[PDB]
Amino acid sequence: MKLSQDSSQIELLKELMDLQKDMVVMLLSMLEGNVVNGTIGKQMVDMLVESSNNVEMILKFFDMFLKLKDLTSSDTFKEYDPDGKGVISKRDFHKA
Repeated sequence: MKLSQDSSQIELLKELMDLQKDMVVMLLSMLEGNVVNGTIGKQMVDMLVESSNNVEMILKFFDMFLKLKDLTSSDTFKEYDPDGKGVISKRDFHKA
């Protein structure tokens, strides 16, 4: 949330997202031999419910940024300003 409010930190944001992807694939590699009532699943749901707030924030972030690829270039925004490379007055974008 902090690195997205201002520019000149897109490299830091990209490296942080890469680290997050590596962390999630690491903690996902812990379940490739899972059982319906294994201990690793209990430990993982425990560490999830102990930090429900932060994972909820990142889930809201991902949902907000995934509901944008389709909300824009599907109905009206693609034909709002058909000039060339993307130009928007940032006021029609708000109402869109």
